[PDB]
Amino acid sequence: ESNEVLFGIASHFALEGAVTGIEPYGDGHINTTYLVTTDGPRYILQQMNTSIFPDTVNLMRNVELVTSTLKAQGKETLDIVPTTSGATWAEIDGGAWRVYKFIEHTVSYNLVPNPDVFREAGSAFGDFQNFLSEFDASQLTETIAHFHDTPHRFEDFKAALAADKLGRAAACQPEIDFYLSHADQYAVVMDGLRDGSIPLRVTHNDTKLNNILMDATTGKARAIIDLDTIMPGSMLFDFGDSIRFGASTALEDEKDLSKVHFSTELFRAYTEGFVGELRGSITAREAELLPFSGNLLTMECGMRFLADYLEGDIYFATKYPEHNLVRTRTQIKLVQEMEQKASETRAIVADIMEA
Ligand SMILES: Nc1ncnc2c1ncn2[C@@H]1O[C@H](COP(=O)(O)OP(=O)(O)NP(=O)(O)O)[C@@H](O)[C@H]1O
Ligand SMILES: CC(=O)N[C@@H]1[C@@H](O)[C@H](O)[C@@H](CO)O[C@@H]1O
Repeated sequence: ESNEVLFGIASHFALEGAVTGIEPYGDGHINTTYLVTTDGPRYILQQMNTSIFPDTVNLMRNVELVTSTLKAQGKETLDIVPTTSGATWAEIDGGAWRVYKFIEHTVSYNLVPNPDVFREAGSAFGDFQNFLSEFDASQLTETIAHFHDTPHRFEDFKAALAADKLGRAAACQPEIDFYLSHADQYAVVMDGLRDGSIPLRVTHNDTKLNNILMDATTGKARAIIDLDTIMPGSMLFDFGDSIRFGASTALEDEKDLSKVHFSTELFRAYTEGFVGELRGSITAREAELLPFSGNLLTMECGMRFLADYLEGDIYFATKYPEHNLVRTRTQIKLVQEMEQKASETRAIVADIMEA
């Protein structure tokens, strides 16, 4: 948006300083995020993506419930800055906008620099699972249906493939055939949720590493952000998605595949932190599926990148025409290595579950 438009939006909110700038900020793919600089405090301004989250009222109800529950336990979280009339968000000229306080003195990572950082991530999301267990499913309505319903995602992928709107399929047959060949593997968690062998839990559902802000001095997790997808699911969605993003030796959009590897050392570090917090609640069946949850969420995310490529990049923000194909390729490479290391990761979980 133009400066005039953005400064107008900012005037709707109860900011505590004169605005000096509003500039696009961050590595988010979904909403449109801006850093608001003032003569004092900083803020994050977001235009919510209503094509992805059409029910803005229900989304903000969830975010308000979660954050207010955290605040009422004295725990740092996203602090909604209300409109000047007290609302949690504003509809302005056909757009939905919200503001959060900028969480100060933090660092975050798109790539794990050392195992200790990833262990801390495990602890943070493991702790968040315990926190979320205080809610029953009925209090937090789904903001996106079938969100980690991988067979449903696969139906969407197949439709995108058959349509082949842009004629992009010709150049990515190996990637396409990887997802088609693994069709048999996509239902394991959904089947377990449906038959009761996997507990339905309230989960975060987007547990990539850069959704944890860590303190710049202590290195400890300060807050979990990106709260839009909190809804019922399986623990395995949170665990798997964390491994997908954070157990890689490379960025999600690394162009050089020779740099992309699945690290069992990082897998171990995360699992130590995560299971360390959840040892009391994790069932036998959940533990059995911990390694495969990595494969599953990486395949789901990968297929979603490739479907989006085939559809002309309507879902995820991209920086260049082939960006989503570059992204799907890293996810495939990762899964190829998770398959190769399946015995090793099984052993890691068993070791941790005992000691
Ligand atoms: N309250 C905050 N304080 C400081 N930084 C923030 C805050 N909220 C968001 N950010 C930063 O802005 C980035 C994008 O925000 P986020 O809410 O993850 O965007 P999104 O597009 O809605 N979802 P995603 O594509 O999953 O990252 C984050 O990675 C952080 O760097
Ligand atoms: C609401 C939504 O679709 N969020 C997605 C998440 O599912 C996906 O795993 C990630 C990939 O980087 O990007 C976004 O955060």
